[PDB]
Amino acid sequence: KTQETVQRILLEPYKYLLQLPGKQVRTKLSQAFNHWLKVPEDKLQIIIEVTEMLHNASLLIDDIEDNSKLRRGFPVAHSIYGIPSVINSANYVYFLGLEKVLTLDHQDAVKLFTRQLLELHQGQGLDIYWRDNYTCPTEEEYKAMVLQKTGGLFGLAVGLMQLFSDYKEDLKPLLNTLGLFFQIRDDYANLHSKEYSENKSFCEDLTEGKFSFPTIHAIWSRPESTQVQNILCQRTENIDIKKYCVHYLEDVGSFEYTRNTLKELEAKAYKQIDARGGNPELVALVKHLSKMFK
Amino acid sequence: TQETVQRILLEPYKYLLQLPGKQVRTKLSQAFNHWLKVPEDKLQIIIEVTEMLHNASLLIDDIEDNSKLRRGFPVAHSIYGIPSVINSANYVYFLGLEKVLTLDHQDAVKLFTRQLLELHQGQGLDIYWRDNYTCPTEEEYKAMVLQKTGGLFGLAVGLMQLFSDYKEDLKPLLNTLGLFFQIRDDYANLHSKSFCEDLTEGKFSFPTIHAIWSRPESTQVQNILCQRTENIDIKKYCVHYLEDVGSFEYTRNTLKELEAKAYKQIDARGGNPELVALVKHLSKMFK
Amino acid sequence: TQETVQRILLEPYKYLLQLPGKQVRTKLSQAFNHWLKVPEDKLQIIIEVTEMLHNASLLIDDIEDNSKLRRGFPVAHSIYGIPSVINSANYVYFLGLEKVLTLDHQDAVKLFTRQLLELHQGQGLDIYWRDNYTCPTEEEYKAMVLQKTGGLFGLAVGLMQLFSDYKEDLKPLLNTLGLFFQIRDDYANLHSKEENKSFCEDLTEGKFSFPTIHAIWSRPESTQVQNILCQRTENIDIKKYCVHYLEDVGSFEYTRNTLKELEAKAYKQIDARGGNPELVALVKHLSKMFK
Amino acid sequence: KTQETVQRILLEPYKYLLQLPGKQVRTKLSQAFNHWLKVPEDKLQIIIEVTEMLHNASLLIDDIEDNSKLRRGFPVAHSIYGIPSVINSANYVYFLGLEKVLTLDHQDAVKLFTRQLLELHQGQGLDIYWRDNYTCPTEEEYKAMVLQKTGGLFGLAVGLMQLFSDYKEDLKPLLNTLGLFFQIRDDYANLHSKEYSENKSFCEDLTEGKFSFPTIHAIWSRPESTQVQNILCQRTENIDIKKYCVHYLEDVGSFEYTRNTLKELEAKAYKQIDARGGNPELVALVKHLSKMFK
Amino acid sequence: QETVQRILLEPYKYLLQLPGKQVRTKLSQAFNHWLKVPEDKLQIIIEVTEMLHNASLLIDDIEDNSKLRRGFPVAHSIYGIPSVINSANYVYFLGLEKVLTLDHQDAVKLFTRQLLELHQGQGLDIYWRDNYTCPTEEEYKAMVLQKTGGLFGLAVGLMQLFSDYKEDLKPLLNTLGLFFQIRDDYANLHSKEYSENKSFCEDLTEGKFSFPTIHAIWSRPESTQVQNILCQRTENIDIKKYCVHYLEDVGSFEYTRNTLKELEAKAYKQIDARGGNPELVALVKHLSKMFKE
Amino acid sequence: KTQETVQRILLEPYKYLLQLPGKQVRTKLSQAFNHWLKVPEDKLQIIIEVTEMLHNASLLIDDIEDNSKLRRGFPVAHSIYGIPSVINSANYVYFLGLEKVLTLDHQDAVKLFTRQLLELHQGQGLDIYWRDNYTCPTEEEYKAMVLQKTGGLFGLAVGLMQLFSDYKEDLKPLLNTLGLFFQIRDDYANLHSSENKSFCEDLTEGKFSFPTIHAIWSRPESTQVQNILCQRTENIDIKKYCVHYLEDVGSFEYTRNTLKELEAKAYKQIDARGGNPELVALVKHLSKMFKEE
Ligand SMILES: CC(C)=CCC/C(C)=C/CC/C(C)=C/CC/C(C)=C/COP(=O)(O)OP(=O)(O)O
Ligand SMILES: CC(C)=CCC/C(C)=C/CC/C(C)=C/CC/C(C)=C/COP(=O)(O)OP(=O)(O)O
Ligand SMILES: CC(C)=CCC/C(C)=C/CC/C(C)=C/CC/C(C)=C/COP(=O)(O)OP(=O)(O)O
Ligand SMILES: CC(C)=CCC/C(C)=C/CC/C(C)=C/CC/C(C)=C/COP(=O)(O)OP(=O)(O)O
Ligand SMILES: CC(C)=CCC/C(C)=C/CC/C(C)=C/CC/C(C)=C/COP(=O)(O)OP(=O)(O)O
Ligand SMILES: CC(C)=CCC/C(C)=C/CC/C(C)=C/CC/C(C)=C/COP(=O)(O)OP(=O)(O)O
Ligand SMILES: [Mg+2]
Ligand SMILES: [Mg+2]
Ligand SMILES: [Mg+2]
Ligand SMILES: [Mg+2]
Ligand SMILES: [Mg+2]
Ligand SMILES: [Mg+2]
Ligand SMILES: [Mg+2]
Ligand SMILES: [Mg+2]
Ligand SMILES: [Mg+2]
Ligand SMILES: [Mg+2]
Ligand SMILES: [Mg+2]
Ligand SMILES: [Mg+2]
Repeated sequence: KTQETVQRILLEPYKYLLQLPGKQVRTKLSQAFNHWLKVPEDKLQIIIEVTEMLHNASLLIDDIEDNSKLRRGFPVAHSIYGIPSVINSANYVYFLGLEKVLTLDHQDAVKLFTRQLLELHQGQGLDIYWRDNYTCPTEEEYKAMVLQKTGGLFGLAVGLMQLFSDYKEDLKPLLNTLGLFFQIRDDYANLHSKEYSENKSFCEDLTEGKFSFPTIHAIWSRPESTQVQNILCQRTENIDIKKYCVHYLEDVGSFEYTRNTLKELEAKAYKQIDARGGNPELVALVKHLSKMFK
Repeated sequence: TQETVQRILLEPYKYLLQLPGKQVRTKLSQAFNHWLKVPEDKLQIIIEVTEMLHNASLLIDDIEDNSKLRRGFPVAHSIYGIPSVINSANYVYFLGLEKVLTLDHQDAVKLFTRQLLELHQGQGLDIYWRDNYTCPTEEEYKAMVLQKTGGLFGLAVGLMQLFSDYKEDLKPLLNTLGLFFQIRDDYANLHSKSFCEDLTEGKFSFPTIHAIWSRPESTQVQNILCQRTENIDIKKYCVHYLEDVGSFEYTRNTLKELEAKAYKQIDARGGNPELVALVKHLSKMFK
Repeated sequence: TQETVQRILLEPYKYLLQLPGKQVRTKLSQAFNHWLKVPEDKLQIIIEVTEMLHNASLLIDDIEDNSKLRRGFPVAHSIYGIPSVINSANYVYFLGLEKVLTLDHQDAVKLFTRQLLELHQGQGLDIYWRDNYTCPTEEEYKAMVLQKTGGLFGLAVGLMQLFSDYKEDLKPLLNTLGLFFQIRDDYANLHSKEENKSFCEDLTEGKFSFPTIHAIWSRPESTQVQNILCQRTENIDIKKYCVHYLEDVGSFEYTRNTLKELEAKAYKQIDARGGNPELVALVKHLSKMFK
Repeated sequence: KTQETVQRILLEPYKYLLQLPGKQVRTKLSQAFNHWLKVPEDKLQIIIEVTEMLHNASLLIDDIEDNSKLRRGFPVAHSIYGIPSVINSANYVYFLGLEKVLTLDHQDAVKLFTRQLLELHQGQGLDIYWRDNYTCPTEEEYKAMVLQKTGGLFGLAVGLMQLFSDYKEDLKPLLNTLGLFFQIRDDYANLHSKEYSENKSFCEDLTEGKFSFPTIHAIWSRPESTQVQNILCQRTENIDIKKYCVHYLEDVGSFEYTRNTLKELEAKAYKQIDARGGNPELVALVKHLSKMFK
Repeated sequence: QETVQRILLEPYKYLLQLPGKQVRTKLSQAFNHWLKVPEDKLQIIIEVTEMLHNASLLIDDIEDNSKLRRGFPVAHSIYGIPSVINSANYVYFLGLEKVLTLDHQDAVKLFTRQLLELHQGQGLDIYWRDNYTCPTEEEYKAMVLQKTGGLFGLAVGLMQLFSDYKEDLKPLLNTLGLFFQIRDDYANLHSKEYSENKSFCEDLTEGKFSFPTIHAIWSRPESTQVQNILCQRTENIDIKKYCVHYLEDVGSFEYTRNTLKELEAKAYKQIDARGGNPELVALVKHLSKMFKE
Repeated sequence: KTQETVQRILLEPYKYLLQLPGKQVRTKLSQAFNHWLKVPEDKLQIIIEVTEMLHNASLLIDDIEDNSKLRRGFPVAHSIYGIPSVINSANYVYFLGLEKVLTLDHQDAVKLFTRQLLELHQGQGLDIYWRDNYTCPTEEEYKAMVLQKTGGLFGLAVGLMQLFSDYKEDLKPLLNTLGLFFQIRDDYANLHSSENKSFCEDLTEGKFSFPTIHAIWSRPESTQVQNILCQRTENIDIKKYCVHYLEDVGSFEYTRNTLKELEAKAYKQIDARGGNPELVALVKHLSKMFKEE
């Protein structure tokens, strides 16, 4: 009882994040991949749970590292329970996720767990490095980073599923395109949506001072102006300053450029699904997510 | 190569390696090896894993405790920033797990998970009580310390036990030692980190817990802890009060009692001159 | 102009007189006079005395509560500063005692002292619970409200009874109305956003109001409310989450039913004292919020 | 059992200030003035209690209005229990003091309590007015206010004692001289004393931004400079700015002027005491208090 | 060459995107109807004026802690206070370099004189505000005539150095200076309808004594509200809305409008006494449209 | 009328800085160079005042741009009178100094004044740009910037003197060596100690000074210094750590040797112009900072 109550007190920040939207995409994603994997439901429930645990845990930590205010329209967990509480709680879930990952009875599972998490930390580390050392990455550099940030859990889930699946053709190429698709879509939405209130508040990325795909464009597209770089350094919440930044980004074509990149990423993804036999479920998701641009 | 990433991510950890402390961990490892006698090949990995996880947790704890100094050095997030150190410290955790996967023992990762979760339970209660303003009892407090310290204490000795025919119980001594360390650390943080950094943290340390429960007609300590202030005089006031209600003598008396329990447990396990000397060296503070 | 100092010290108080509220106080005094039938010379003194202390206490309360708006107006310390408002509000307390010394009744200062100490006890517990992070129970809260509100209510009605032949006990109703008023205030400060205070200013104060108290004890598996209250945050998004939780746990319905029950109980008490058409109407008007 | 527990919890901030030194000086004052008033111990004890209670409550409120950090070497009560709690507690003691005055069985006590209290608040208001409205007063204006701030509590004690005394000789002139002597000595010490935290912290008056006797001199003595006014507006805790201000005050002779004013106040007190029959106890007190500016 | 000038002139380039050059241009045209300045000199004078004028607004925004100018973020809100300080002072001396191309022995003399006048005006405005000393109406106007007269006199004065028109225009320049500032003061507080220039009642957040506020302060000396609100330098929308309600209720806005209406009339008469200026008359009529509502 | 009260109000921050030590070195510097230029005392006196005004004015502005707390042991002027007043006051003195330069009666004086001031603003801008855009410069880039920051006022003084001197030999190389000597010596003291600024105020400013610059490039495997500079922290313990790091990577030793080299080069340059015992003594006295004994 004391143990179960003491645990309960510690998992509260995680319980809060469970109320946020997102499981739908995670659930649909797993189903889409199983059209190829045909993996036992018994193991999947574990892998599904493990993925949800590690994913939400990373988002709890990410909100702290990004000084974000809103997530999926909800206050971020550390806005309520406090940063020291959420840090320990999220880290508790990491090793709770290993405990569940220790039940797949596959000797190669723990290896994939460790590898995928270290890969995830590499990406987040680089994003935090560039932002907090005021060094804008190049378009190529940014893309490389997300492939480790997104690729960490994408490969963790898909990989653990493949451990008990007879499908064995390489799925890393498609996962990378999707990882790009999600983050760049995330970047486009965080700055192009006004009061849609889909996930975060108005241009929360500018207040974080982070380098997202649109801002990265304007920085290199227009090396004759240092406006964006200076505005990001301010890490300000001033709406007028943020509104100016967005107008400039449109004027330099950063938003139009991002849309075409997102539009291009969708096309490549379609081919990758088709080259693996086709995935009516996975193909459908992309079309739904593609409603954001144009 | 792209190996500049590892350097970038491990810089905050590399910074903390410059701090004193490895001597105590090494001497502790050697002292327990007089009984465990683990093959050096495995032992080498065990020490590395222990040092990584210990330092990695200490990076995170300083963030959770809003601490300013550690063993006389600035905290890592005071230099590299909280976001970077968080990612780096979590990075080292899982690098440490990778290293445990080189011990080639089916029960190694099992001990790893259990001990690590045990540490998080201890930290959680320490954080929960402090951030929900509910001072624990001595029993509740000591019970928490037994998991916080026991997390890393049992990890090392446990991993050492994984490759040793010495199967005698060291947990009583491990629990006595973990208690000894924290209560000792609590005592030092207030009787000697910057001036009373624990008071600025607002944490319930062993000395403060005594006065809170000892003289319940005053809520002074509780309120001072809630302010989480950096005022030297306010901090100076608290320690004088703690001293006047005997909170420090009580901590010393508990420490002196803890010292005896360790000595008796050491002799009851055959004796460990290296260990006994180490404890004696640490026991000089409450003399 | 001789001691123009009075003007300097009374400026914050004059600022608060511009705020709505006197109507309820006037109508309340009128309703009770239907039973007490107080001499106009004495009643007028009591009315001023009541207004002074009531406004003075609200000035102090706004400071202790870090409030931003009162009845749609900036709080006085938002303009003249916290030190000035403290001194002036304490000045008005003791100006009121001077005025009570004109009621001639030897027991007036005694009534004044007791009623004021009771009000300070109520505010103290409200402050104690909030600033020592210990949520009270419903009974504990209600006991406190009966001391906070009972302080000025009993002083007014009490002073009137000193010069009245109606010697029947009115304290049960005074307590019922006091709870009614505070619990009604608690409901609105969180159920609306406009009018009086700003959006959920009580959550930013971190104080335990009736709706929050319910949610805290109703669902002991969650510490959200406690933690949100500890943040003393001004984030609208966090506050919107808090009310949503309060609504989803039924704390708002519980407050309405508690208020509706208090309204009914009041009616029973009014009739038991002969009936008071004026007072019955006041209650009915104030009850329109629970819909 | 209950309610009395509430009184204890609500009176704690007051109990904390009782640990502070000072009761001795208040006690010696009561004894010294009673050499003339010869008040019955039955009444005197309450007058002493009423005086001590209201004074400490006023010092609690004063510390909040003055953003003070230390009083008599101890942290200010609101630095421990918080401003909202101390306010309610001090005002609670105010009316607790009134309850005590209702035990003198003299009907003119309630009048005196009211009058002296209103007088004190007038002084406090003006001091706060000048400071928070950035309007330095004249020397005459400052002294006029001090006679109301000190006289409020001074007149309460001596006056209440005189209600039960056959003396009936006019003592207000002496109380006024003592009132000035006390404040000007406080003003001088808060700025001239070493970094020695005997009462308040280093030049806490400059951080308060208040117009104390020394600063008042420099402002009018040298009207070609706005240094002092500008430093007081900053309300800084910068040691270097504060040390510079004291350097300026010394160079314009403000500290010497304050000493000479205090030396005169002491001399006048001797003459005033002599004119009322003499008071060896009071003479000893002033001589002891005068050792600081000598 | 390594013209690092671009890096240093970036904050200045940022402010050129703001509206305003049109009004400065129309003023030049209106006054050239009398002065008839040679085109070669006039073009430079226009450039010198635009440089020094924008440079002063860069410095002023820092001194006034403003948030918006002409609907745009203030330059130091992006590039930072240290950069804009150095950049605006750089442009001052770039303007001096330019004024030396008029080849007039008195141009630098007039330049120095006019800039010192502007700093006297700016200093007094800053002095009263940061020493919490409200000026009297006459005192306020005297400062405005020095603040505005600084650039007004530099432009027209430099033009007159190359003009056969030698009639005194300073009386008209003073009227226009007052008209400009008081119009600005009124708009910053009465035009809550739009964020066309500054943000909502930024003058109250600056704590400056503007014409509307000055009236209420002296008109109602039994109240210290305005003074106290200005001392708070608060960004509270509710406190600001209260101040405007108070200002309107004591007639400070009506008083300001009547003063502006009078300044408009005086300007028309002064223009006619100088021969008439259809161009200038049109500008005043257009600028007078804000308070005629 | 006769309101020199405005002047007092506007010049109070400037008069405050005159109480600070510093005039002595400037006086000795003027004397050392007059041993070659031999300028009429009437012209010399004006040149000295112009230099004193412009130099002090820039330091008032510089302290604002550098968030400095102390100067020469005294609080910075804006810590007392406020940033807005000091900015306006300091810019006022610039234009007062221009007025004074108009009294040297040389047709090229204003030209030299303008040119030198633009150069100083070029240097300061580069210093601020690197700091507020978090991009450490190279040693060569830094040295080039210092030649414009110091060169502005060094060349203004010496340049103005040479306008009234028959000594027409080139002093810019020596002027540049001394400019570097002065800045790098200040950098050394701000971290290793000069009874000037507060403890490692340069770390709190986040500026790239010569010692820090070394550590940045000397050990490029570490981002410690850059990150510490970005924190813009006032923590004495963090500052003390940086100093330990700087010493352990040899940044202080490298700075000392660079200064010793500048000292020798200065002596060689001085001898090359005929010798200057006065100037040689100044360098020797200032060089005691980087000597063990
Ligand atoms: C295939 C199955 C069964 C599940 C999918 C596995 C999943 C959901 C992997 C997560 C995909 C992803 C994009 C992970 C990134 C996690 C993370 C912490 C991203 C941080 O991105 P930021 O842009 O820095 O922060 P925001 O999300 O607030 O924008
Ligand atoms: C015995 C062998 C072979 C090795 C030693 C094994 C280890 C690492 C022992 C260390 C035990 C210990 C003291 C663990 C504490 C971990 C932790 C979370 C400390 C944080 O404690 P706080 O209460 O926050 O106070 P400090 O910040 O001063 O640490
Ligand atoms: C004359 C008659 C018949 C009645 C007089 C009417 C009076 C004086 C009523 C007072 C009743 C009341 C509600 C008193 C409250 C006083 C007080 C300290 C209010 C502040 O408490 P909070 O809990 O902070 O609520 P608010 O912040 O909304 O004010
Ligand atoms: C004469 C007898 C028998 C008794 C007198 C006992 C008392 C209470 C005398 C009053 C003495 C006095 C100086 C009262 C002043 C009241 C007060 C709150 C002054 C505070 O003014 P500040 O300028 O803030 O100075 P401090 O904050 O340093 O105290
Ligand atoms: C007549 C010709 C040919 C040209 C005139 C062109 C110009 C620039 C005339 C000067 C116009 C003017 C009013 C200048 C004042 C500059 C200044 C320092 C304004 C600052 O006043 P604030 O009170 O700060 O109000 P804002 O900050 O909103 O501008
Ligand atoms: C040579 C003769 C005849 C006279 C002396 C002429 C002068 C005053 C030369 C001054 C050279 C010098 C040191 C110029 C630098 C001025 C400046 C803008 C310094 C600011 O740079 P910082 O690095 O911030 O210096 P601080 O550390 O003092 O703030
Ligand atoms: Mg992130
Ligand atoms: Mg994020
Ligand atoms: Mg901890
Ligand atoms: Mg800690
Ligand atoms: Mg309240
Ligand atoms: Mg309230
Ligand atoms: Mg005071
Ligand atoms: Mg005081
Ligand atoms: Mg301005
Ligand atoms: Mg302005
Ligand atoms: Mg600089
Ligand atoms: Mg500097």
